Amino acid sequence: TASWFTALTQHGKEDLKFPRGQGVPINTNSSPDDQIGYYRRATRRIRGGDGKMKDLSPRWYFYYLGTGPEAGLPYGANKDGIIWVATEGALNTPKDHIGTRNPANNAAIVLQLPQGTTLPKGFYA
Ligand SMILES: O=c1ccn([C@@H]2O[C@H](COP(=O)(O)O)[C@@H](O)[C@H]2O)c(=O)[nH]1
Repeated sequence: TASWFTALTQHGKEDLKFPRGQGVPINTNSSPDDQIGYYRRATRRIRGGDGKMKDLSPRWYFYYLGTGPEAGLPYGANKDGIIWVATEGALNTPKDHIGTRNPANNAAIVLQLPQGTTLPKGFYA
């Protein structure tokens, strides 16, 4: 199981965060009640060439509230690597009817944000 969407990549040194009311990827199969979730940070490192580990740019993946690797965390719960996003008017209920993605059945939806959304500096898709 995986995120329904492709990642955001962090080039700066701050964690992801969105203005209140923006941040949820567009998904034409979801309703206005579903527009709420969290982004989870994913780290990666490689043997850097000098024999030492090299940290790569963190990526951040979105999961609907109540799904994914932190399916049990309630909205706004404070956990390192977890940041919360919601469209105004989204219901605060688990989205188990959307679930997570099986890569052996569906590729990721290309991540895109609703118009007028400001990504923090150093974050790109
Ligand atoms: O936190 C993560 C890491 C990978 N993925 C995606 O899951 C898929 C499989 O990743 P994996 O081979 O590293 O398990 C691939 O499409 C990744 O981009 C997530 O959805 N969330």
